[PDB]
Amino acid sequence: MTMMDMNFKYCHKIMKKHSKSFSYAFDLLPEDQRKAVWAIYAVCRKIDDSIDVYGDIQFLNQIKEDIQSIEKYPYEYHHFQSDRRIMMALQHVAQHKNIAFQSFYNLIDTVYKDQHFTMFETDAELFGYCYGVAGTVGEVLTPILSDHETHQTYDVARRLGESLQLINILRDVGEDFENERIYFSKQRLKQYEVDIAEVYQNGVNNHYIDLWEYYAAIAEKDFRDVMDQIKVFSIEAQPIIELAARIYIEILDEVRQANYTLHERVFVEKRKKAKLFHEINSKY
Repeated sequence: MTMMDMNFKYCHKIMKKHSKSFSYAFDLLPEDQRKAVWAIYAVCRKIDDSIDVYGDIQFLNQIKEDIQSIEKYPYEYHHFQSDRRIMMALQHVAQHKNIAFQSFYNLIDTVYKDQHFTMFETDAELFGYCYGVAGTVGEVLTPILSDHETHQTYDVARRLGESLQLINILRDVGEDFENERIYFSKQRLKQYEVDIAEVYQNGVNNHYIDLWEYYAAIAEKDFRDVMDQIKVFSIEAQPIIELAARIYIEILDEVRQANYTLHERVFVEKRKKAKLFHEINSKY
């Protein structure tokens, strides 16, 4: 193992610890593409968890400076201020692939803002948030999962990312509430007459279910539109991205089967992930 393999192995460990679904699917990419995905992912993860290190933007400002050093001088040695293992790996990827740095900056700006969180007044603000924390991630992965990126490739990756975030929001309603976060928009909560604290306390009901299903239908429609444009991606990545998306979509059925419970995190068993892989690998 060289020092660089060690950096990537660490990025892998962070990815697999935070998301078994994404690890499951993306670890199936050819070696050079999955290593790049591990590093990009670990960077995004570090950004998402930065504020809780001291309870300051300290660590986040450092990650940002680190990324900026890479963008400005990709072939210079840098003494990284945040997580060296991860930044050495991202710099390594950046020397071989085109990275959309502005997308990492958008993600960083979204996390900064999240320190002064206030509920979304409208669905447009919620979707803006989905772009920021996850559409951005699809953007940064785009050059890795495609032969020749076009605006379409980014469009699709972005849409997929936003759909997956909406699916996460839908799986995590109860846990997010405990952390004082509600992502459904005030517009929509009022329309459907839903009060999340009331539901967390008294259980689901038809209003809540209807509102939850209104968002799930948005996620599902966006998923199919992405599936119909799966070809923008390289041949080896197509089936992997399909598995990633299916494994994540399945979370919706899991939530339903648990009666939209707001008191536990549902999941797609590892055995079901292998079943979906069987299905997908059958058409590829």
